[PDB]
Amino acid sequence: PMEEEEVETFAFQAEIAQLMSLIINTFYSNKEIFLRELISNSSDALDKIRYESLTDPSKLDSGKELHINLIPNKQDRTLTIVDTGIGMTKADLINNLGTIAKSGTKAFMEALQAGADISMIGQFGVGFYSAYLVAEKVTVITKHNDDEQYAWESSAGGSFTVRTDTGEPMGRGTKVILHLKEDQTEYLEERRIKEIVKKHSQFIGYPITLFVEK
Ligand SMILES: C[C@@H]1C[C@H]2O[C@@H]2/C=C\C=C\C(=O)Cc2c(Cl)c(O)cc(O)c2C(=O)O1
Repeated sequence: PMEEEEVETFAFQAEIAQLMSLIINTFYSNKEIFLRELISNSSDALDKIRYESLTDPSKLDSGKELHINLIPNKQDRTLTIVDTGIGMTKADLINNLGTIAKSGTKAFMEALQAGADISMIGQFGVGFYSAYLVAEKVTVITKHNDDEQYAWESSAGGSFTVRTDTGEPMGRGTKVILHLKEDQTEYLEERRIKEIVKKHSQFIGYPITLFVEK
């Protein structure tokens, strides 16, 4: 028999949609910083579970290992960044990834148009959206101790979907799946990934592991 699944489609907040259009429809050099930004977000999420767990070690019942895995797949043309940080409840997810104005959007767009390097994006708290420098679609899978596992996705166009996830369960954390644009396949190459992690993400305080396909 036919199966059913519930999907929730949301509109990006207006300024977030404009920031996405700017990122997507305009050339920036130095696109490589997308990875620094996502690793930074993972490192922060790992910090939040680590410190919470000091007071309450049962918060690590869903996994003690606090790390980041990078998983390129040339067949799928995806680069996946997995963390075991605090994760997001559904409400956290819709709050952090698009429905709520972010304090730094306006300010960041005026800087970028004014000629700022895209590299400045992390400082304005909208670093996630640098994913769209290199990805035509982003999927974000998340699991928080207080909620079920959810899948977020967007190909921009002003909207994103949320659903309960029917893929692999994770114990806790967030997985960002970048569906790369056809001209951005260098970010699936192990040499390039290592180069950019060395250059931008050296002082991250959790182990990071690159899985190379043989
Ligand atoms: C909300 C939680 C915890 C916050 O500390 C992280 C800081 C910024 C995160 C912003 C996001 O939008 C969600 C997020 C992204 Cl994008 C990511 O790439 C990796 C992650 O682990 C999280 C996450 O789960 O973030």
